[PDB]
Amino acid sequence: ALQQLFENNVRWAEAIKQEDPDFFAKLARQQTPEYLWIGCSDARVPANEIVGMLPGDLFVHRNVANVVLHTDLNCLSVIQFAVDVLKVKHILVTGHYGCGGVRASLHNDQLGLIDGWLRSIRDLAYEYREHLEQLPTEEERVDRLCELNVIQQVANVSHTSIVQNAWHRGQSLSVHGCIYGIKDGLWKNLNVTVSGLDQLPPQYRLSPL
Ligand SMILES: [Zn+2]
Repeated sequence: ALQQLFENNVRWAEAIKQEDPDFFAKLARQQTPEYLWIGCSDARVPANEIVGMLPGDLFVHRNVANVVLHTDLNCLSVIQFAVDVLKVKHILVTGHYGCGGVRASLHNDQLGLIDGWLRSIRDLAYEYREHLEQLPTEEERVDRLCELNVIQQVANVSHTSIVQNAWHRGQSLSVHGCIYGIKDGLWKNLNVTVSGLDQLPPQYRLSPL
């Protein structure tokens, strides 16, 4: 049954209205998150819990292996709503270790539709085949590719005209790359933060409108 979920919900909401009966009412007036989370759909990586954010704090996109594609209006519309409408100050690209999307990209079984989705990670494992082939176990190749994927997705978000036009018009906006350990609960900074146009290769830079 979905009983427990409905029951959990009633208990969660009633509890919050005790420490603050205005909590939901105030928040309903306006959404003002300062962060957009782009992360994996993996059930072990819930965004809000991992960084102790409350409702209202964190705009969230989650997809298989936290992939950001320049022709995907799904993820791009979340980015654009976050950047243009909500004016978030930070995009947290969070991948994670032991990612199944990443792992499947490293191997050769067909999983169907997702095979196409994960293509860009497959391209990544090929671009870095020399590197990954000098690591021992699969677990290490997978985990390393997880990191490589995060760094790539950071670059991808930063290269969007959405983000660049934010910069051109003087909005403060940083794109961070982090990685969560499903083994230890730890959200780690990969230190690849991009916060302005000067950090983009000339070939990806777009002129202002
Ligand atoms: Zn994953």
